[PDB]
Amino acid sequence: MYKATVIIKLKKGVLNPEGRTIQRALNFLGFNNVKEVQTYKMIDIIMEENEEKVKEEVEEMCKKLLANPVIHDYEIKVEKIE
Amino acid sequence: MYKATVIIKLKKGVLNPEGRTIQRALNFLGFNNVKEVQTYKMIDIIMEENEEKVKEEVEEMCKKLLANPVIHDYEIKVEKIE
Amino acid sequence: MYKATVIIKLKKGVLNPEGRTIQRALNFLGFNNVKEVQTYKMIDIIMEENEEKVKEEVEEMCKKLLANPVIHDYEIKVEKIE
Amino acid sequence: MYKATVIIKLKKGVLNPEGRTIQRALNFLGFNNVKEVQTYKMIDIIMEENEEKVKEEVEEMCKKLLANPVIHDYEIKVEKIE
Repeated sequence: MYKATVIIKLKKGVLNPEGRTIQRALNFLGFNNVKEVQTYKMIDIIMEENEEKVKEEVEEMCKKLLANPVIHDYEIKVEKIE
Repeated sequence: MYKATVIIKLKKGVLNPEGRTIQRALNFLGFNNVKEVQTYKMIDIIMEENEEKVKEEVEEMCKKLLANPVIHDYEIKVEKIE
Repeated sequence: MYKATVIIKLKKGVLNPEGRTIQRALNFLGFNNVKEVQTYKMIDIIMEENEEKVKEEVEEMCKKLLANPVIHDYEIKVEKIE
Repeated sequence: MYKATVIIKLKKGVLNPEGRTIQRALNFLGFNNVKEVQTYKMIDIIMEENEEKVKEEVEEMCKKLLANPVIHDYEIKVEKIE
């Protein structure tokens, strides 16, 4: 049993309305300390060889479903459940 | 300068349509190894005393904007940018 | 061929951090005319009897996947593609 | 008082992982009638001249906050609350 962690974000360089909105709404409420906000989708996949082979598999999941390379960047962390 | 990381999820015990959907769509495509999926929103707040005081501040941001305790659970990690 | 439209929102009475955030960020930028914001997920399902029977089917999709009654309210519109 | 409705979607031609996922998870559960799914974010803005002038204003909100033209397409409907 392994836990794969998939972080998905917008391509580097693409402005993110969600981040910008959170920032401004935060400053609006008084938190002027907040200088910048960014958001991501975190996807935890719990699945059944070894971590490198798992990473390969989720890599495929991303490639053909989870993320769109044109607008998305993503990264995968695989930890064995012990 | 500090980087506060806010993870927001649904209350423990509430079924999440997104997780369930991802799982089934994943099994549907062949990845029968995938046994369970869960999703979270990750919010990175870059802001300007010390980490415990920062955590207190984002704690407030959550309390009055970022998350709704009725339907949300959340956790905060604060790292000093060095 | 029919187009089913599924609108999903938070239960009536549950505060929505997204709506609140958008509002404040909007006022923050100058749009003080904006008095209130609300957000929804719109899901267009294109599928293959008649509209009432389709509505029944998507009703089931919602019931067992698309939405969680505990935290979600939803409504379904079915139009025949002509 | 007017209700502006903002529909935001991915640019025409960009594959949407959410839509694809919903479709497959739906077929996976038996709903083979479902042939295609698409998703959108609906944003209802309740605000305070006349509908054409309101549309202009939300147009600006979109242009500078709500949506990113590079990855987003959007449309605005303005109805006077009567």
